[PDB]
Amino acid sequence: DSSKEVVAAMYTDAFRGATLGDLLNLQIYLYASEAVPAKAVVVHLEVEHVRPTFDDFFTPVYR
Amino acid sequence: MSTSGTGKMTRAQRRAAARRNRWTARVQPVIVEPLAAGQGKAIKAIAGYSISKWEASSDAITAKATNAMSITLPHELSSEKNKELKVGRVLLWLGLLPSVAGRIKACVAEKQAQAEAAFQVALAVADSSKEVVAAMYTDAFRGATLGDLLNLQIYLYASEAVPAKAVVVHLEVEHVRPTFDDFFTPVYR
Amino acid sequence: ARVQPVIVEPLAAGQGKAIKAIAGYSISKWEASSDAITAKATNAMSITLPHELSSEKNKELKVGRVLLWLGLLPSVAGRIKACVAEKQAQAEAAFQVALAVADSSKEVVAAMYTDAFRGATLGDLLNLQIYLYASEAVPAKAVVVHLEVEHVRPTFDDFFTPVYR
Amino acid sequence: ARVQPVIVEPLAAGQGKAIKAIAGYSISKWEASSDAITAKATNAMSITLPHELSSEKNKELKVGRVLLWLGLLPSVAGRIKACVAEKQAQAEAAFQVALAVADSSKEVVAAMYTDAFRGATLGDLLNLQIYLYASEAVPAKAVVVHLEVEHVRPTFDDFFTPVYR
Amino acid sequence: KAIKAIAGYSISKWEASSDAITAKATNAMSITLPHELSSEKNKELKVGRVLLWLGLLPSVAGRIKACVAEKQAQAEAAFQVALAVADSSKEVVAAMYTDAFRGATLGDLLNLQIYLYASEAVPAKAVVVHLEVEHVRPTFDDFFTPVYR
Amino acid sequence: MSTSGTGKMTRAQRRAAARRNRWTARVQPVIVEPLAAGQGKAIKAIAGYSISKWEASSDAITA
Ligand SMILES: [Mg+2]
Ligand SMILES: [Mg+2]
Repeated sequence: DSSKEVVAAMYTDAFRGATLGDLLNLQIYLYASEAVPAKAVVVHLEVEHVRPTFDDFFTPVYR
Repeated sequence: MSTSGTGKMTRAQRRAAARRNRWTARVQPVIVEPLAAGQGKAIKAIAGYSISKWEASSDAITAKATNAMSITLPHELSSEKNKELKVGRVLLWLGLLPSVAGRIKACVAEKQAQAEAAFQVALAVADSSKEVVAAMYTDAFRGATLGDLLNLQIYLYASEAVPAKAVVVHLEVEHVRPTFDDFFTPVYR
Repeated sequence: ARVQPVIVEPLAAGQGKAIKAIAGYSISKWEASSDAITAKATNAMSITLPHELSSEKNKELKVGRVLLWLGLLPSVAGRIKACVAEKQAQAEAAFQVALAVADSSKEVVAAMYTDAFRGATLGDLLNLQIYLYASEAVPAKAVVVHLEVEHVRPTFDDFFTPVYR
Repeated sequence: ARVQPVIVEPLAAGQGKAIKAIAGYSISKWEASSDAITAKATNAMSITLPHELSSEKNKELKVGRVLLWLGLLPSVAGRIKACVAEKQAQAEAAFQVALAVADSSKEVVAAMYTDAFRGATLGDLLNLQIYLYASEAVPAKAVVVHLEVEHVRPTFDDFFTPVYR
Repeated sequence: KAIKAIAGYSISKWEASSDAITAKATNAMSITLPHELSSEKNKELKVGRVLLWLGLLPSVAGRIKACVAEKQAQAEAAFQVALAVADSSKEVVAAMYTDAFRGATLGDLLNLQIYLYASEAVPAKAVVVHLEVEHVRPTFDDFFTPVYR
Repeated sequence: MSTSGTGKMTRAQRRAAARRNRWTARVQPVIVEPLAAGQGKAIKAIAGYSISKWEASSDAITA
């Protein structure tokens, strides 16, 4: 909520556990009191998910 | 007696005394296993070091000429706080179309004045003729502004002129792991 | 470090190279027969998954190591390369990015997708494809590709089904 | 002596082959850019020694192991061999007697002059030459040769020089 | 009565030939850094105290000076902010930039020219200038290159 | 001192302290022996197992 001091929502355990793809089918909603332009605002999504394995090791030299 | 020196009936045997003869050390047999595609080895990064990779699509290359491309990083590590980050050993390899015109090579060195000159000096070189189409810049670039790299292009040569997007090239690069990966964001902004 | 007087022993087709499978993770394979391919072009078939493991029960499984080798007639027309990637938008684009790739100019014509797919739904594969390119054009069934994959054992081979419901 | 089931791992350009230097003996290198060479003929350049170590102080030094590899444009014209000997009277005569010789048909295009010059004045080199031959004629700067040598550290990097004499 | 470098610190020096100049005017020259250290690798190394001095023909014009500072917008003004300066009138034709740069990217200096003024106009290669610079010795220093290229 | 570090007269020597550098494990040299015809290997059968062999003459094969 914008009216609130904290312009954000916490989905703690709300979505804990779910195909890191499941999420795709599931949109996000935004309402405005006064009509408004595009790129008029962004929105970030800090999401917890199991760390992958790429982050580490390189790549098989032998392909 | 010695090897299968087990027979029937009598049968004496003697040798001779001298200064030996056979080699000093003795043999060991082996069997080189046949390895298939990808079985190779993707050595894991190191301590507190991430390996960020990604590719860049090719540019229409000509006859025997060799192009270049200031390589640029992705938005994530494109932070002034991470720009001044350190790097480790790093490698480049390349995925390309099956139907390939001639054989070709590629490397990387400081924003070369002369584009072809690169191949006369780079530590390693991804050669197509070779079984390993990639180069290892181990310690070659260890330690360096994770931005430094920007000013420093990559070079590619082709025997037969060729189209663009005709081939990509990945860059597995070791660099200190950032801090974003973990913790969320200050709710209070 | 005195040198080691060694001796490479000769390896004869189909010898050694035993490939142990992982625990709990059972490996199951099969193959898709090629469809005629043109010269230098590269076809692609969605994963020819076997019905044996189509049940959403097991179809909702995971994988790991995945082999891929091929059988081609002795009358093999020149050479060909093969691999697999994510429903590649561009056909030939697959070869520009797979971890492995079987080739006919290789002693061992096969590709090992070592963990590269580890932890992926058994169903998750069908949105994958297998890509094969050939030097000179050629017929179909002309070549067979063998998707050798390992994953797990479910809850069926275990037993039959309902006598009286 | 049961056989050893082994496995040659694939080596990718610029991998391993770390070459530790000896103690006290510091290694310093550089390179001379080729001058146009004709077809099959072999040029030769006196040692292109660097001024950095021209001081009679350090010029009167000694050496040991000495590498020599080369960089050539991708558009490499056929093949070429290179080496170094005592101000060879005959140019091609050098190849008939050097301990090592880098070649373009070798996996590793470089030559290792292992101790072959150990204990020689750093100056003692200039009365040496580097010889390079080419299959077909070719331009200058067309190739660069890298004299990688090891010797010792002197008495200068150590510090600056006279503030007030 | 001599001088010393620092721990694990090398002193790389070299000179740069003068480009002829006009009288009273003062030229500048970005730094002709040594290739060996132009590698972003060590190019991003740490420097120590550093000094500049200058060898010049005997037969030379009126006493002139020279220094070094950040890419100075005003060539002449670089001498008002100069930390030390090599004066010819002085018995010491050199400047000591001790701790003045102690601790800076070996590639930093690049974005930082050198300034020289002259009483009487003068020829090119008419005078050189050496730069004895402290910087941490790098790695390779004592080990060959992988033959496998 | 280390390798042939035996000379004449004095001559001090010092190094530097850091985080080492050289590879972790060290080298082993070898020499692949050249094998001739038949030297190979005719692995012996196994327990209570015979190895029956024999050949079959070819048939005129085509193109
Ligand atoms: Mg699912
Ligand atoms: Mg910086």
